[PDB]
Amino acid sequence: DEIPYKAVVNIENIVATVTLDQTLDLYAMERSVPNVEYDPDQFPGLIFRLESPKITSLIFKSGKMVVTGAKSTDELIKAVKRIIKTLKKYGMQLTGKPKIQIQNIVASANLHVIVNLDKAAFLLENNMYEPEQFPGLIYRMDEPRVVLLIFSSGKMVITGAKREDEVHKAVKKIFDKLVELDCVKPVEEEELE
Amino acid sequence: IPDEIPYKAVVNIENIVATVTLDQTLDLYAMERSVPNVEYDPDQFPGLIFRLESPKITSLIFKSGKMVVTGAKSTDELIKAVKRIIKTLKKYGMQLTGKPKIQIQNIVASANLHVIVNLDKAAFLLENNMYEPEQFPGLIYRMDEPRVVLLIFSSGKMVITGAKREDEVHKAVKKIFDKLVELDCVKPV
Repeated sequence: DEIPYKAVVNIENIVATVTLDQTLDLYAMERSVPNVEYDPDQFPGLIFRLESPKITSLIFKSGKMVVTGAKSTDELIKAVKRIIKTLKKYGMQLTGKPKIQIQNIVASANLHVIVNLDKAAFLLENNMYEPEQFPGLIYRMDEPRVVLLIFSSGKMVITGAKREDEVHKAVKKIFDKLVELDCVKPVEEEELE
Repeated sequence: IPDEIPYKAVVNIENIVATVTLDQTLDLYAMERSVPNVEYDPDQFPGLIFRLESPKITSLIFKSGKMVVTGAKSTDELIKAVKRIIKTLKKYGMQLTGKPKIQIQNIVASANLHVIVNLDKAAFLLENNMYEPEQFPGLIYRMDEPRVVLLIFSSGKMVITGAKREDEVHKAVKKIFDKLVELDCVKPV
């Protein structure tokens, strides 16, 4: 019988960059914007936190802003607009539309099958499976360019992708390779009698 | 005036995975019957499993003559293991052409940086990394030169995988350590 694809992908976090194309005086911004933090002796950027959704924005003197916490593109965009609106309400001006670039997407997946890591470790290429050091199998994938953490339970962590379709491509790819190498057991399905 | 933070990391090789090319196709069914205490069940795994004790070494032998040897924690260890394995393969009938070449496929190492690492700060100052504690407690760094993956914990403990030479392992550790110091992300214990 053929093992059906039942993997479920969940985006855990997106890290993106927003260029405000202008130099910024963070001391001035900290004083102007309420409840933000700026201590250059501890961290070079001004820390702007948004609540529900939980989002953190790190603002650098170069005008580069790093936004972390969003779990979807829509969420990311709303957060950026929310952040920009505030910075505006308290003083900064924008010459043009800031561009948003995704730097990394961290996602999790559930393959819904048990993975034989001991077996996969010697039939897959480019990986680490040293259970006494890390409980999962680490696979450095080239296309797409991501790193995978794969656990015997079928749970996985995918990092390195900049687009959601790359995340999904990597999951289906390792799943298909694991099935091909006969390294998975679909325990959620009934068994041969 | 800040004290200098000298390099004090200690690296330890945890495992080496290597391949040994016996130059010949092999009948694993025959090898399993001839060599005592080995395992071959092609319905479960394509290679014959040959395990050594003291030190614990596992050798996977495929029909192509390719042999994967795992378990050794040093180059010397690796060599002694390969000689022992080939030795008994011969003691039981395998005719060995010439000198089999040995190729390191991966080295897994650990290191103690001996400094406390601020993962939250390094996460946003370094590139190529993941730090999502809910998914994995350490920071994962994909390095290009050498081509290795680093797992870094706030305690200073590290895991290094992907290298094929011991000097690459040391280079990687020194490199990330120097980067962390430059970004002011480490503190003395």
